[PDB]
Amino acid sequence: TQTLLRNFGNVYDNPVLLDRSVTAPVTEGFNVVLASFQALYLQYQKHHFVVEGSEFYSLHEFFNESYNQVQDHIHEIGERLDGLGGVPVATFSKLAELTCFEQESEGVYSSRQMVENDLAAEQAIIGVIRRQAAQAESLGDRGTRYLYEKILLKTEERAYHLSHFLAKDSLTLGFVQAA
Amino acid sequence: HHPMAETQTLLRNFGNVYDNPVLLDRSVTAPVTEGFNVVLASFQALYLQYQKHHFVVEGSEFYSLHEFFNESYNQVQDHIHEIGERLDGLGGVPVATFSKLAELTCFEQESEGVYSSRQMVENDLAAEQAIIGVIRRQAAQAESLGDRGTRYLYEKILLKTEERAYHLSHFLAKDSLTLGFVQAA
Amino acid sequence: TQTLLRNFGNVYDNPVLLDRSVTAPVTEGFNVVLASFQALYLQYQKHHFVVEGSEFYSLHEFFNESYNQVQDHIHEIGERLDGLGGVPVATFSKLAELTCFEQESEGVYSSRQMVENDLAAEQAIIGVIRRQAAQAESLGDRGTRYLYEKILLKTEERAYHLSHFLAKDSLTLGFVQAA
Amino acid sequence: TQTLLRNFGNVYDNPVLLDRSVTAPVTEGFNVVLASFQALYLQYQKHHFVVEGSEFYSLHEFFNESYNQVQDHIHEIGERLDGLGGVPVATFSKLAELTCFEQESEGVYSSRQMVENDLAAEQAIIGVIRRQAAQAESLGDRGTRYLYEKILLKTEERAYHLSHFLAKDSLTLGFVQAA
Amino acid sequence: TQTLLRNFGNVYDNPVLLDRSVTAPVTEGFNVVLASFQALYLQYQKHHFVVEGSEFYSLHEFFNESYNQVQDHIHEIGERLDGLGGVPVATFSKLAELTCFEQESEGVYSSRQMVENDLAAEQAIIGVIRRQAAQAESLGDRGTRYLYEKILLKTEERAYHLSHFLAKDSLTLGFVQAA
Amino acid sequence: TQTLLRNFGNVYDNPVLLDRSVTAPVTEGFNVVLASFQALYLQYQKHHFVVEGSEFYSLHEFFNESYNQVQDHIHEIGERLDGLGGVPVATFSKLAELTCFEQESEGVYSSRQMVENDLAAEQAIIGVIRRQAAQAESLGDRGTRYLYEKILLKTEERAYHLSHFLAKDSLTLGFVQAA
Amino acid sequence: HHPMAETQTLLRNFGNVYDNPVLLDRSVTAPVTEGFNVVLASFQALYLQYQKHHFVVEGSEFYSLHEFFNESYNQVQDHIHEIGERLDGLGGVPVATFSKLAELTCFEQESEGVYSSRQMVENDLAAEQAIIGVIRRQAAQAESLGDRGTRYLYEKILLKTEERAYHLSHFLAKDSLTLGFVQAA
Amino acid sequence: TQTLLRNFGNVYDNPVLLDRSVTAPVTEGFNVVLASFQALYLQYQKHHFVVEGSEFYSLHEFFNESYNQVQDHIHEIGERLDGLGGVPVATFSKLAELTCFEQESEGVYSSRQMVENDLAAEQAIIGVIRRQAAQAESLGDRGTRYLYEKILLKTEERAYHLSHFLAKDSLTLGFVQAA
Amino acid sequence: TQTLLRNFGNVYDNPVLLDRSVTAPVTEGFNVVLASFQALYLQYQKHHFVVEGSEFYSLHEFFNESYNQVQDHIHEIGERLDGLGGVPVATFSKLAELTCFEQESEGVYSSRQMVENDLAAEQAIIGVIRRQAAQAESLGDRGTRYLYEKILLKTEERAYHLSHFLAKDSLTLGFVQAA
Amino acid sequence: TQTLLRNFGNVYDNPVLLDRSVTAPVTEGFNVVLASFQALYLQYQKHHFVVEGSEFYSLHEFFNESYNQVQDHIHEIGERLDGLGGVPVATFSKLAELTCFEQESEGVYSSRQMVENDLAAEQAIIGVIRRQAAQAESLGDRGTRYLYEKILLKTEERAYHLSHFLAKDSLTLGFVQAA
Amino acid sequence: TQTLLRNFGNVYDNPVLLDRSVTAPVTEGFNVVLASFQALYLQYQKHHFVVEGSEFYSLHEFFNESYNQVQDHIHEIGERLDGLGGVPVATFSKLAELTCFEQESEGVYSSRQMVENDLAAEQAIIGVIRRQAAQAESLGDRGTRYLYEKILLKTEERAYHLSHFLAKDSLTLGFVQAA
Repeated sequence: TQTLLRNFGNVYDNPVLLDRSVTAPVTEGFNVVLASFQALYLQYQKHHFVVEGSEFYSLHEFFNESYNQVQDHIHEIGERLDGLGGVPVATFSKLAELTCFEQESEGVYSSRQMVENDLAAEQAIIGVIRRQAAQAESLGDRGTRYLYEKILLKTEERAYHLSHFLAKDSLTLGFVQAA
Repeated sequence: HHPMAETQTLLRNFGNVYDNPVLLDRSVTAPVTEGFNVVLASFQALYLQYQKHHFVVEGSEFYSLHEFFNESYNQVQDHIHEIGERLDGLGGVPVATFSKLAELTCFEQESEGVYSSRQMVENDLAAEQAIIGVIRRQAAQAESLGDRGTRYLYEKILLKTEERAYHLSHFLAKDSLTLGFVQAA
Repeated sequence: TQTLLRNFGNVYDNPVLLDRSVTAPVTEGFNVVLASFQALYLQYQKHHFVVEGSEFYSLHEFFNESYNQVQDHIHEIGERLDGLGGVPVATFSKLAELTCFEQESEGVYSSRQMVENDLAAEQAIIGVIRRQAAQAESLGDRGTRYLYEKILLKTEERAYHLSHFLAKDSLTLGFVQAA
Repeated sequence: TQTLLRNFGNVYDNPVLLDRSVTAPVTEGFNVVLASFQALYLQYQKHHFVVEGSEFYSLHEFFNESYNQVQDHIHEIGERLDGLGGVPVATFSKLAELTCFEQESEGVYSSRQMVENDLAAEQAIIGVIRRQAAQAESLGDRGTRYLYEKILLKTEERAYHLSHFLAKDSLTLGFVQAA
Repeated sequence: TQTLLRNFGNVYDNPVLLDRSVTAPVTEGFNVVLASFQALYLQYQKHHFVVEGSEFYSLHEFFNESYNQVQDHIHEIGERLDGLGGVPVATFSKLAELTCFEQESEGVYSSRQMVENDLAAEQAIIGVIRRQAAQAESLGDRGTRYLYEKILLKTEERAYHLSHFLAKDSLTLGFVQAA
Repeated sequence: TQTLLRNFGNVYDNPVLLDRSVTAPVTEGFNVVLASFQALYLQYQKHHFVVEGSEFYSLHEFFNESYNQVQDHIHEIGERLDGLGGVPVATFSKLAELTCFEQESEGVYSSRQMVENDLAAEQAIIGVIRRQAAQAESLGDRGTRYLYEKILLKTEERAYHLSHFLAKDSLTLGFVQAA
Repeated sequence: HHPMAETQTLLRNFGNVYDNPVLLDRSVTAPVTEGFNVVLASFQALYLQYQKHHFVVEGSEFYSLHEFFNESYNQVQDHIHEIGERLDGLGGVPVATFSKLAELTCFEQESEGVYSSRQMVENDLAAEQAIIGVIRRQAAQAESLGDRGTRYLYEKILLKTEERAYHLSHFLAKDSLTLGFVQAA
Repeated sequence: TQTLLRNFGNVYDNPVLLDRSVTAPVTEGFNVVLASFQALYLQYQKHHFVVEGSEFYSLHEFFNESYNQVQDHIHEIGERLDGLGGVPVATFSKLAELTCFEQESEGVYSSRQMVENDLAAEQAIIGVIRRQAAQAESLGDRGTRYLYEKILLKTEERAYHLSHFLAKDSLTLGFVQAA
Repeated sequence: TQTLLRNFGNVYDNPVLLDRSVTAPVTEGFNVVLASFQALYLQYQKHHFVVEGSEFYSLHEFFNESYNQVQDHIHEIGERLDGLGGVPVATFSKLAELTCFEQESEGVYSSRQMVENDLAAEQAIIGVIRRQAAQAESLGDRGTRYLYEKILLKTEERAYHLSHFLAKDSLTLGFVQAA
Repeated sequence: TQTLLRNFGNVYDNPVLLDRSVTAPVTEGFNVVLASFQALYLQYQKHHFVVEGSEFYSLHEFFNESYNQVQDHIHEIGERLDGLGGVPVATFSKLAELTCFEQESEGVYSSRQMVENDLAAEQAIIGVIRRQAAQAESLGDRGTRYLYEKILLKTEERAYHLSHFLAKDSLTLGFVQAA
Repeated sequence: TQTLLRNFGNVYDNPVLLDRSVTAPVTEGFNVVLASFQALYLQYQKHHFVVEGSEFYSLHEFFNESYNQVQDHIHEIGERLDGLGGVPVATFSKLAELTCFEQESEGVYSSRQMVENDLAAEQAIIGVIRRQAAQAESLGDRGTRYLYEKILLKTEERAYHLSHFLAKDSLTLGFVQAA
């Protein structure tokens, strides 16, 4: 709140011998992924707060595990983005601009809708991560490629879990009428 | 389909208060949950700002500041968790979208870009102070309305928030071990 | 160093002063129980991997706890079996021959069917453990009798839990059509 | 044990935006590696139970550590194989069909022969993991490639340790007759 | 060192509703097992201090684990013996009188002889524990019978381990001359 | 508080292959022991709250350790009682009916009276446990017999400790007038 | 130099209140911090006394008393830490010298020498009671002045202090297992 | 607060076979060191409360570590002083009389002045400890000599750290004007 | 492998460059201290088992802490004694010969007598440790001197505690008849 | 047993099926990276010992964290290097020959110079690790490539931190003269 | 790498009231011991990496424990040397100059030769530590003397353990031909 030292959207020097021709696209991509994960952190946390119904106890725990993991991804991305000379996004307006998926609207939806929304979000992020990992590989930034692969594996795992929640099976099918 | 047709069907609508299981009247839970959403949004703003500061702080005292900013946004996250759970418990609908968070926060986030460590600490202190003001107002309201649990929760959070403000103030004080061998302004 | 030192199916010396007339049938029985628990470990672990649907999170956890406990039983049995001069079973073909229940067929079944299959397996094993405990008692091998009783109690406990999963009650009965 | 939902040998849908042209070969390969590791888990565990003689205390511990680590590999593989829409192997007969090495025969061998057998098993598995990692890389499954590399490093480490046990050196050479 | 309250060799009252016809023989037996375990604790500890040579690191650890476990047996026995109204043995002379095996003579023996001596000691103790467990069972002292069975299983396990150390196998047989 | 599914006093099915001719008397006995332990939990907890005087600090801690242990017994009994098809007691009136000892009257008694009351309670429970263990043994329910023996040993140990508190010895006898 | 020349230069002067970062007026922070210094001094006195008792207690119940006195002075140390940090945060200057501590404590420390275990426990109880009185007064003051964080902090400390008083009272009660076989007075 | 049993300044009996010609000077010295450490505990704690400015976070932590360590020294000294028959100092007035350095005056000084004051205090205490250690050695109280040496090493280490804080170096010298 | 390799009472080689003229008397003394601590371990443990009456809970705990600490001393002494080329004592007869105090006679004494007996034992051991520390110092074995001083301080501390138990003070003096 | 078994500079057998044409250059490179990290471990540790001045507390901690992390890298590299049939460097002279950066000269430099020197060292090592990772990839040694990428990411992270320490910002700029 | 503040080989001021007539020889000696321990750390670590053969598992662990302990000695020495105003050695060339033993040559030796080399190194270090402790004592630096005695005891312990590994005893002597 006064005199800027470094401007958002510019890439500055780094101490790890990468050219700014590498760090500019790499940090731009990191900001997209950071914004997307902030959007997803907020959404999972909302889901944690509001989920109700017969399986809410397990969903409540899963949503908490999930936003904690997303928070870890955020921490690793922000630290590396800054390390490489980038300026990390932090304002609501810019986060909204950069996120690769649109957050769930305000209000409370069903547990199935929440899980669907989280899965579509993870899928959007998977797409971006794969693109950014390929770019890092091509540009010779192994550290970034490896970091993205670690995060990708965890992200794919969350998607697996979400898919499991949505599957059309239940112990109740033994004594309730199927659709 | 028609633009006004409902895809994704809402159960609770934002801005409205629903039933609660703890025998509090809506005359209590409506203002209490409205206030919780302001505090929630403000703490989300501050979490993001402290975390930004954690990422970007540099210079001669950055190691201590880096750790302090991490501790601080972790604590703010704990406040957020307690508020959101109770807000929902009382029948309210917690805010979660970037646009509404920006509308409800009681202070304006630091602009994009990187500022000095002193400016960052000043910005965090001004944010904590804004939040202190709202928490005191909301705690008094909860007291007057008979919501003891909310009043107590706010007092727990207030004490931690005041503590962060004390630390921020200490970082800003015009003293340093370096004064023994550098030229004072 | 290339030749067999002990042959499967024979009992050798033991250092705990038990007659080979005791250790032969005791270790033969341990091998049946070992094989049965390997079969069940594999089945629980499969169930852990594939279970899906509305209660999958709790079932996923339960199946993991269960195969970890079964693995502990296997460890205790194998160590004691060798200690008593027996040769423990370890090949796929012989495990299939000795197991007291037939593994679930390859493919994926419903969560209710998986739970039913695990319960039937635990019940087969309970039967064998009771017979082997009685034998150890009769033959004067207190240590084996006691070990089996410890394992029996845990095995009975898993059966209780499985039966709870199968019971025809749910929170959903308040708002879904029964039958 | 009644109505199959999904058939072994088929690949189904996944939630991580991979084409079945990728997930079919990847999950087929995972099932070979899963079966191989189950064979090795059983063999290491056998070795833990039966190893004896002057260095048995160290070997006993090493074999325990090793089958625990192999069990972790199995858990990771099974979870991912299922996530990608595959059906994991779990029956004795199919495991025997798919394993890339032949288990040690029933009976007890010498400590040196057990260690040689475990080393040959790790080496077979190393070969398959390398082929499957190269495949994952070529097909664009970074998550799978990365997971295999993590597992490869640990597997290579076990091979190093087995090789060290076999080396023709001992403190006893100071006072016993060398061959 | 002045005025005795209770005399060694007498059984006094107990608070667990057992007749002195039961507690007299039970506590007499506990004192034999207590003395035997004190003898074995001292012997294992000696072995821990003095064991040397090519496998001493493993033997050193094993002997430490073993005397720690024996100390736990002693604690349980002494507490129960006192609870049942008995007076526990504690003097060197009486311990020597009651132990069911003769301690290793002063001096240092070879590692193989130390292990043989510990095995013979465990075997003597196994015999007494079995007789005392049978007695407790016949007299209706279930608590005592159960405690002995717990201790028996651990004692048998130590005997298995000692037997494994003595087995005529070694990795060194690949490159040293066998007798 | 509306429509009963299962009635108190009836035994239902179990999944561990025991006949209802076994589980009826076994679960009836478990309810007596459960009620008795609830009575004792409440009494120990009261004693924890109200004990005062020169040794209150140690007594306060002992009473807390004791009711925590009794709570563990309760947990194990209730779970098994339900597992075997029984319906566990939980109302104040029925607990009062089934307890094998009468709770201390309301009010605060001396520390010695409290300890005496707890000892008489443990002694009542010991009697019932031994009877129920014998029954389980006779009826072939090994798991129940073993569970009771574990609990019996802990219960006897509490009785030993209580007896120790009551003994007519004190460090104060060196400088206070004896009765 | 002249005796009135300043060697070691003071930044804050004892007895005065400076700025705080938590939006409380000096009309609040002056009496609040004055009271905190009394409570701080009183707890330092009690820490020293409990620790003395820990060192010197002997006799038939000394093992339990020894442990209790240790637990107690550790807890008092925690109270001291919370008070001192908040006192400074609010702009006050915490007392630390032996002379001023002796002036401000709300009870008189036990005299040098060794007393009986009963007398030691009586002295500790009387000290806790003095401190309970001051804490209740200071909590009421904080409430009336609108310093919720201070009021809450004092209530946390009060509950622990009351708990120590309950335990002390229990040690003093005229009951013992020995009454079954020794002559009552 | 009534009838003294033992008087301050007198030395009483001890149970460790030291003559009162030893314990009188040893305990007198322990009281000087105890008083000095209480003075320093209070001063470090004050510094913890009041330190502010650009390095306050590290200083705040250091001052807390330091007064915790001083508290440990106090505990060891008081226990041993009493053990040897001495009466430990505890009143503000007597502490002020016996401390070997004068506490910082009331008020808040600069961080550099605080660190200087703490260093001068540690230096005073080092002097006394060395004198008292030499005395203990001369008088044959090895335990006291050893205790003082343990405390001396920690005290010297605090002095090293304080000296490091005061040194005329800073990362800021790269971009601020030197004096 | 059956014959003695080292004889009791003789010193053998050491690897720490100490003359056998040092290690002979040092290890002879270690054996006296070892035997004395074995005697005290047994005595404290007896006291732990049998102590009863109004303060038994605290005494029970103290005796356990004490014999655990004595066991640590024994471990350090035995290891160092062997390290220096000595042969550690381990038989009942030789332990009785070397202990520097006579064990409490069989039977049960009062709590005050037990505490008095433990104090007399600690005092005997303090005497020997001081003599052996002085010897090690004179002979140039710093390591032994230091080890003894560590043990001495803990031993003195136990003596302090024992003397506190014996002091003629009690909370009960407020309401029982003195003398 | 006195003669060299393997010569430095030669590669020997490996058990992971890699051609010696791979393991020779891979292990040669590991030795350069090992030597470079030993040089850096020593330098960071020196910096830890000697750093002083206004920010020394944070720098002291950072240097410790850093050399602990470097030590972990050394451990992983040395183990793998030996595993692949290489001989690891360990002598001062050869370490000096192989390190990819020159250690700071003896004596003490300013905190800013120490940090600059550590940054230059990390940057030299980053260069070598990237070259060696690329080589491992090209030669088909995935495990080595992956290990290097893990180490690279941690090494890049230390470089980020060092550069943060060096940045021309401070809280002191608010009240000291710039330039 | 620019402007020295302090020169190697000079002693500067200290804050613990020791004359430079004391700190000069003390810090010179600390640098010899520091260099010797760095040499030994590197040698033990090498041995950890390369040890192989029938007892390698135990030796591998022992060497790891040993270099970890040596690293702790180094940390303590460097911190104290700096505290006393000395400049610690850190370059390969100077370390080689100051070490009191010559490192093992590059290459791999047998396990027995490695253990012999480590023992000779410990023995060289024991000699220097004893001389430096005597010096510290004579010069009045109690802190330094005490620190050396702590380190001496651990160093002697490592020498005991190495000696035990070298002893001409093995379990294998029961079935292999002795030289």
